[PDB]
Amino acid sequence: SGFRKMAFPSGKVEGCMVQVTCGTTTLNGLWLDDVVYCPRHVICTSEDMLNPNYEDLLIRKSNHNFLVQAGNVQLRVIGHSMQNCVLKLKVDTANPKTPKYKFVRIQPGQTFSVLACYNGSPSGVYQCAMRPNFTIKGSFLNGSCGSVGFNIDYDCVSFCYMHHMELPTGVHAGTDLEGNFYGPFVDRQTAQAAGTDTTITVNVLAWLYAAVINGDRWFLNRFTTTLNDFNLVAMKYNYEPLTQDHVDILGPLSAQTGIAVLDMCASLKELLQNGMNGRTILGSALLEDEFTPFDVVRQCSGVT
Amino acid sequence: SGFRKMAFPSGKVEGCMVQVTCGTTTLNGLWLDDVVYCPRHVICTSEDMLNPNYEDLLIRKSNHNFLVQAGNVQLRVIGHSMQNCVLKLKVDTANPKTPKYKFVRIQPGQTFSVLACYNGSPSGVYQCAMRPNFTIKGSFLNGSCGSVGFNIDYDCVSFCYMHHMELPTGVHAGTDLEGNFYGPFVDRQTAQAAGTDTTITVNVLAWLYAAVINGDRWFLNRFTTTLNDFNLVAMKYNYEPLTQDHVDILGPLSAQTGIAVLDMCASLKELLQNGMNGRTILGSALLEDEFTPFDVVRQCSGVT
Ligand SMILES: O=C(c1cc(=O)[nH]c2ccccc12)N1CCN(c2ccccc2)CC1
Ligand SMILES: O=C(c1cc(=O)[nH]c2ccccc12)N1CCN(c2ccccc2)CC1
Repeated sequence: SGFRKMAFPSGKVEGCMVQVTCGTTTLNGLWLDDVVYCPRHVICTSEDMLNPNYEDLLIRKSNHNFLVQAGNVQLRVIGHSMQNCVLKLKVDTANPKTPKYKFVRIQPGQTFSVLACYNGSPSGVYQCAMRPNFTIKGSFLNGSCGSVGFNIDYDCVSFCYMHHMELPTGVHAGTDLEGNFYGPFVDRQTAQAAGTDTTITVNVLAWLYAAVINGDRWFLNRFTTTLNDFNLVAMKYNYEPLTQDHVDILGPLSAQTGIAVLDMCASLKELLQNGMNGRTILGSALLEDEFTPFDVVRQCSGVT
Repeated sequence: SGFRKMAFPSGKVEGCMVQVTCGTTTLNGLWLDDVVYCPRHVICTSEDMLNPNYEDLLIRKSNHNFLVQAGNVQLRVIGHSMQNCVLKLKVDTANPKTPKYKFVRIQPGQTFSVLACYNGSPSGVYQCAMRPNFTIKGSFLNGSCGSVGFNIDYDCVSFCYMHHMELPTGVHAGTDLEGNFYGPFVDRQTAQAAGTDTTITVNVLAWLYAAVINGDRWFLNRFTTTLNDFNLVAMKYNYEPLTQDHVDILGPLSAQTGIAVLDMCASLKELLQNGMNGRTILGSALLEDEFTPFDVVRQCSGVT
């Protein structure tokens, strides 16, 4: 019992964090095999950050201008290439601590752990959701760039995110491990509009299921609804519309609790229309949307 | 920018998690050097859990009856002793992954990370506070016993907690690494009263300071208060009384923001008396008390 915002154990990922220095700028890198991945803005100066020509900038750079250090051992860089918004620095040594790994592009509404790093060292790990507008509500300071997001399936690490920037609005933007940004973001120190953000309805419902499993049942009511009626309420409250796929992904939680998904939707509809009324669900005075049905099932079943 | 419930990176602690089996019962253990620590209730059966004579129970047990496995290698047990509510099983092999470590007894109001484990494997890591009533609001299922709580100072792991039980009320109780329970709890399947719990006032104030640092300033007001007046309000709202020590621990955050601690107390007094009024502070619709002034400073300065 008990429901916490749980991150994945970060060990396999800590063994991949390195420090990448280029000129005066320093950020973090991911060392997997004989390649170190990092944001390409490591080759920038605080004059060209407004609009940098990364092609012309990387041309001024040689392998020896890229210092890669893992803990205390300096790594020898033998190659450099730009792939979208990331640099891949070939090192003459494979990482002995390289776990089984995949480079995946997650969807909005999906969750992952972030291992926040400064100078190649881990400072902390937290659980995040990729907001529908492709931003993350992280905790990142100067030097945090290159920090990665990931998930762990048994022994496999699925690298899904690499941190590149903080928007002036306080939210975080970054790329997948191929350098393609999530959202309309580009790597320039320019004001960038993060789209309108909605609430991940399927996650809010999964977290309602986690609350029923863990004893909080005040929100459960004598009503049911339809997908179309519930979506009228969801649209007014800036909530993502619920599809039949979402109802199918909620199947296991509905079976485990005996509460049909549309009955749960009706409880959420009254939580949206009437509020929490000063009450709490799983220690929270608001509707939590950063736990997918997979997270709720894994945490309420102890998958290692 | 951004403020998250951040746990410590769990790597050094994952390298210490083992599986301890004794009869039919299996739980987790902490392998540091040539000793594996685990809750003593591993020698119990579901008949004697009501009131077990652990001395008579451990007498029926031999070294070979204690199976210790780390990943896939079976460890050879050469000694067994009971220290309060934990067993120390001497193994003929030291843990190669033993980090620099201390066994510390934390105070209520202090925070730590929990690496939740099942069968010696890590499933997730989360940030906790030791409630003033010595319980923790964790997330633990069957097999989670032996999961440890810790903090990390550079490379040193301070083991502060070991999980033993869940109270019927949903909260978690356990011991320090010496087997002494935090609180009035004993290791029996009996209904145990967790004392009345209060809110950690000094942490709520530190989290108000974290909110000012990260841009949320709606709660700041044109008032100041006295320690004695603020404590009248704190007592009514089941909040821990604020001492001069708490005002001194809040010194650094007060200096970093230019808001005197008693001015911050006055804002908290109006948050307690008038509520949040449907607003949020750091994405939360309630007053967060699981971040100490040390956590807020470390997260708002990036200490690795
Ligand atoms: O170090 C940071 C950074 C990241 C963060 O998430 N939060 C911060 C908060 C305060 C101060 C800095 C940060 N950079 C690095 C320069 N930067 C940048 C430069 C060129 C092209 C694209 C981005 C913006 C992001
Ligand atoms: O495995 C658990 C357990 C721990 C937990 O935190 N949450 C649970 C939720 C559901 C089912 C079990 C648990 N035990 C192990 C037996 N147990 C026990 C037995 C003898 C003496 C002291 C304690 C109580 C705690």
